[PDB]
Amino acid sequence: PKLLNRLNTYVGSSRVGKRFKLAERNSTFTTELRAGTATFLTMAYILAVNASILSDSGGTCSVSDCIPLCSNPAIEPSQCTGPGLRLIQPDVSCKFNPVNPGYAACVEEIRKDLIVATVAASLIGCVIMGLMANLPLALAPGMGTNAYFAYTVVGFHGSGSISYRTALAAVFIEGLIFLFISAIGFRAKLAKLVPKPVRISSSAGIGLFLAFIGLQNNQGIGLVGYSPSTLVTLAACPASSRISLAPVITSANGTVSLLAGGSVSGDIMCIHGRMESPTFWLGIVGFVIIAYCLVKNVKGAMIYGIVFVTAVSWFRNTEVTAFPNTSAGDAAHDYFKKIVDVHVIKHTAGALSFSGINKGHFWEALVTFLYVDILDTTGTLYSMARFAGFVDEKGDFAGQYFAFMSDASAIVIGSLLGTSPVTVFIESSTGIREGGRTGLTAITVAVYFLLAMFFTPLLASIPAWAVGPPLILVGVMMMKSVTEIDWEDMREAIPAFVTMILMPLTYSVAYGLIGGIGSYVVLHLWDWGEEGLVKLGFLK
Amino acid sequence: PKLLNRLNTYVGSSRVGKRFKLAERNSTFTTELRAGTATFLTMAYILAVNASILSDSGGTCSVSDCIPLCSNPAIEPSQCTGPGLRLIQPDVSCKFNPVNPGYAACVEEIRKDLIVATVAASLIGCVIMGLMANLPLALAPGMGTNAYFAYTVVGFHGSGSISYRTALAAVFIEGLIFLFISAIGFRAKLAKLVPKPVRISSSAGIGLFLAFIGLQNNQGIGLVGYSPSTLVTLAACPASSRISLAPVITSANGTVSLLAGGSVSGDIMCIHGRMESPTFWLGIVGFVIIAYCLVKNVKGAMIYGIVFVTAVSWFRNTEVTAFPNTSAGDAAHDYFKKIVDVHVIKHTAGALSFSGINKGHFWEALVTFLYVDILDTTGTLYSMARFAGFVDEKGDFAGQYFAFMSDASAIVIGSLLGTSPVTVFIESSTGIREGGRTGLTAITVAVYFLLAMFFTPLLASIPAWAVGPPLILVGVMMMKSVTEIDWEDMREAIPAFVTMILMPLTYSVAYGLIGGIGSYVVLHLWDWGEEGLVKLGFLK
Ligand SMILES: *[C@@H]1O[C@H](CO)[C@@H](O[C@@H]2O[C@H](CO)[C@@H](O)[C@H](O)[C@H]2NC(C)=O)[C@H](O)[C@H]1NC(C)=O
Ligand SMILES: *[C@@H]1O[C@H](CO)[C@@H](O[C@@H]2O[C@H](CO)[C@@H](O)[C@H](O)[C@H]2NC(C)=O)[C@H](O)[C@H]1NC(C)=O
Ligand SMILES: c1coc(CNc2ncnc3nc[nH]c23)c1
Ligand SMILES: c1coc(CNc2ncnc3nc[nH]c23)c1
Repeated sequence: PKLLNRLNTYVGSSRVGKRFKLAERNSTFTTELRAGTATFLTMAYILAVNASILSDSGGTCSVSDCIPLCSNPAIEPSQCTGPGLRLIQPDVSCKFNPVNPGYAACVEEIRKDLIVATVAASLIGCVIMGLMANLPLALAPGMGTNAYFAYTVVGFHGSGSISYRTALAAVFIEGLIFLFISAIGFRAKLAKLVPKPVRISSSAGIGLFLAFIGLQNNQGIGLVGYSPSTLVTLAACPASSRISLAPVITSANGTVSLLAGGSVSGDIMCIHGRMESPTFWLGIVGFVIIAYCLVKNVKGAMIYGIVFVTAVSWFRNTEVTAFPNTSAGDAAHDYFKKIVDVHVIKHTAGALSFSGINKGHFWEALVTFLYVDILDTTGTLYSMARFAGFVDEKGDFAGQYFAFMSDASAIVIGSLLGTSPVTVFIESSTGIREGGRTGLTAITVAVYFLLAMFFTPLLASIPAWAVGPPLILVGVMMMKSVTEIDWEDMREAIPAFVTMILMPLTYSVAYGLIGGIGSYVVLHLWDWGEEGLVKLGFLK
Repeated sequence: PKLLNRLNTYVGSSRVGKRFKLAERNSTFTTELRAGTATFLTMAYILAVNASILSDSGGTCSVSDCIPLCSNPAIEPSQCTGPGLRLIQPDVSCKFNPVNPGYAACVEEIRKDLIVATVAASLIGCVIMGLMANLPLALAPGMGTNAYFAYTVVGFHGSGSISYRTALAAVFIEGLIFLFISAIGFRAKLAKLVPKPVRISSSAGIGLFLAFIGLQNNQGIGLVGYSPSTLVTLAACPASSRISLAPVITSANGTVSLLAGGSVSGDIMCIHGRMESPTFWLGIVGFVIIAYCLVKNVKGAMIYGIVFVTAVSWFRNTEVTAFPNTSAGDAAHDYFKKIVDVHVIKHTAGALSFSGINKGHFWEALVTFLYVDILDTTGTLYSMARFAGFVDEKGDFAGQYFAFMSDASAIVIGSLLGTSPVTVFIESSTGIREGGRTGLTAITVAVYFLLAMFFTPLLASIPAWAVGPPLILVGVMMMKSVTEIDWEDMREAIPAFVTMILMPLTYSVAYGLIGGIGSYVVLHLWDWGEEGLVKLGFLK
């Protein structure tokens, strides 16, 4: 026959091959390898996106690592001794514009830690799913929860109500709760507890939220900046033509003065040169590349676009460079020079903190994580089971129990490594479409994630305009659920619309879910009350 | 028989009755009156919403009417004579926070003018449609174009690139162009020139834009405020707990100083007390009222909710009052005391200005108006023709030619009166569902609009939290078009997603359309090039 056929027949009839039920599922070794490769190509964008988004959270370090800064910018702090010269002690404002150099350095170290954490969590989840559940599903930090954890639960550079360690503890406890409810078969009841329009429209709302993030400045390609009158207008002006905003006090004559302690923003307001940012146009080029790759059914569309934009940004002395001519840029380029590096997690590994359990925001974030994971994992797992033809008449696909337990265990392990919840990727369908049927597909994806390590220097040098279009197009892909909402029935359209729109506007998944569920409950109060009276016999 | 039957038979067989073809359409006089009443009840919210939105544009008056203000707030300017005391001459900043009292007074006068202008334009459009076209369609300033004209073309208090008079000239010329192309049957070609996904998703994008406006502060109920890190978060804190933002200059040590000439914003940032604004909760109550009225198929849902919120706000010494204890509030309450007033347009009538024709923003706004009107009017007119069963096998419903000419003439007249383009309302379907078939329905709506005059004092005292939920629910109603987009085909999903999302985020209908069309063209360049090569014979 051939070497490939000999390998396939040897593996299929071996003890390892029969452990994965290769022969019973009509695929032995090379179909599984090809399916795993296709799935990894489809999901590889996460290696960059998850790390960047979680690094934007600020990590585990606080003002404690902000180096004191001299009164005058031109003198390095060690030389901050002289007449009328003093060292300014850092405060909370050191974490934001202008970011303290020490905090930025710690954020870069956290980005390396989170790259390794994403790779390790995805690897472990894939291995657990392949061995325990024996399904061709790949696990990794979900895109829906990455942004919620980074920009809402924790906030940009720790500006949220919950600290990064407390958010990790919330994710850990959420994974434990999910594992518990799945183990006792009580998950389906929680799934039903969520209103149908809200459940369906949460995906579209999260897609809009991710797209909005991809159109911010510190997150994506720009194109959406601050506006005094409208709060959002056309950004994409060059970084030099952007200024920060500070709170002020108005009066009845026209005087305006700064407010002490005000939280100054990033360079989000454009003063001139709109639609002239070279980084924005490079991001648009990457968007076009990914869009054509998706249209042409090319596996790895997002990774190809990210690679193009990042490689164009790897040049040192351009306006779209990822390594500006500064100390931080010099350090980033020095780390990037080493193509391969075995980075060890030093900050985000085992950074759980249960101080904020009593806080209400902790439980808001915990419940949002729990329900996003429940709904997403249920829908994705059953859709992949349908794709692979494992769903029987009753709706059970054999390894569903262990699939959900594996997902929950992966969430807990990811929390222990310092990353947002890890879920089963819909990109796994690609591997299913290529013939993957057993757990060897997940093991292949895990091996590719192993290979993803030793490349943190390349993965840590991906700019915002590279993250960018991947986020916008992920938001595009998640909008297809709007067709499942009955927009003629207002009792279902209003909750769905609220769920979709509050998520980007309030910029929070939890607020979108709360508003949608509240509107659904309010709009059905009349129907529920009438039905209760009827069931009691008052009405006919 | 009965008095009603005698009236119906008398009118149906009279010359006036046969002029409207009553007998040939199976409805004589009371069916038309009932249909007109139902249509007016459905569309009455415009009387408030259009006037408020266009008043937010700032009107025809500039810094020229800003009264000079004394150095100290406690001394009225006439007494601004003394040691170290001077009168500050107004500048452009007088138009924004803190708004100069003179400019605010002129804006209130403009609001009265625009209430009368909306009523008059709707009346004239309805009369023209009823007489010339003989259809049961009601015309009024369209909701899609109100916000674009007020907040994008002209900007809040004239902060946009085009002045209010120049925008009126743009609307006038756009109406003339629409009339010209309709007269020569060339409108359908322009309609086809717009890509299908962009055409379908523009409605949903405008709905999202209107909903976002309804969640702003100076426009709706709040619930969306400024955030330094995310640019949007949860508002609805009390007005006392909101502060303005000003541009500043950052450095490498941490000093931040004000930027001279910076455009200070309104009180958009919440410092504390989130979700505690009584006005926001009153707006939420109005939202619930309108939502139940829509669910229960109650005609006039939005007008009922607006009336409830406005009446609750008409009390003088509450936290949700429309007449705060100030000079402006006192004047507003004094005008409101007179229930009936015959206001005469003094500023916005005949305020056309053709200075900005050469500007590119003038033509951007003109083309956006033209295409929004073309697509909206085509879709709405043909949908109403289908509702009334006037569409034959070929797709012609007799009076379509004169219907489009009437719409264009109404647009021109509305521009002459100082209001955004006037279109045929989808609410006309209500009158069609009640039996209205002839032009007498439009005349009845016009008579109800006559009655709408003599009530400017009541219509001019409608707060933002009353406009509010009407805008959010209008945005809800316009989302049903998303089901007409194929979200599995990326060549159609990406342009549709861009069109939907750029409109609220860039906060502009023109930018949304431009981005959607550009993405559609880019994504189809490969297909078009391949097809061109094939048609030339290079490929097979
Ligand atoms: C941080 O450095 C800036 C200089 O870049 C200091 O600016 C001071 O404030 C204004 C701006 O020039 C002037 O009135 C002062 O003369 C500036 N002084 C100096 C030495 O530049 C700013 O004061 C510094 N911040 C602190 C806390 O010392
Ligand atoms: C505008 O009015 C205020 C009163 O509300 C004047 O008071 C100033 O207030 C600021 C901030 O509280 C102080 O820093 C100034 O020293 C105050 N000056 C005076 C003279 O009271 C303010 O001066 C007025 N501005 C102008 C330009 O006249
Ligand atoms: C809603 C939509 O997506 C999520 C969590 N993230 C996620 N789930 C499933 N498959 C994914 N593939 C990438 N990101 C994914 C919640
Ligand atoms: C897209 C959706 O609505 C418009 C213009 N406004 C408008 N058109 C048709 N019927 C309406 N009814 C209220 N506002 C309407 C454009």
